[PDB]
Amino acid sequence: KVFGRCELAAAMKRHGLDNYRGYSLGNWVCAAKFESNFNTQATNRNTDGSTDYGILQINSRWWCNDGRTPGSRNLCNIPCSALLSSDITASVNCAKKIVSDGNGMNAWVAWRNRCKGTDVQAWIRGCRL
Ligand SMILES: CC(=O)N[C@@H]1[C@@H](O)[C@H](O)[C@@H](CO)O[C@@H]1O
Repeated sequence: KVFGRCELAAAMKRHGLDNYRGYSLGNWVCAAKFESNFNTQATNRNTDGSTDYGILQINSRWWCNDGRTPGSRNLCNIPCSALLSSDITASVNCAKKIVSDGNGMNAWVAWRNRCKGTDVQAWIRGCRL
């Protein structure tokens, strides 16, 4: 799919993300524009060979099943391609957990620099929720 600004982000609050586990509502949609640019089908492999998947940019190395990453933990227990499709109804049970890791956003790279020290509510702003 291709999501709009106010249209790609109303479903997180549909998936337990409002102020979930220490992270506030303004702190989320920013990074989505920073990892696959509001696009779910944007997947990319890394120099490190762990293919990242989805708008989320998750590597096949630590989190999912692609078969080209051996010794991969695959803790999420879901085929990597189980996210990218138009319905992401389940894609978040893993991200909802990737934070309890005690690293939280430590996994995501874009935010820590592009959304860190930012005006996060400036992203959640103008939209009715
Ligand atoms: C630049 C890029 O996409 N790198 C990814 C990052 O998105 C992801 O959070 C990380 C998890 O360990 O795998 C890679 O570092």
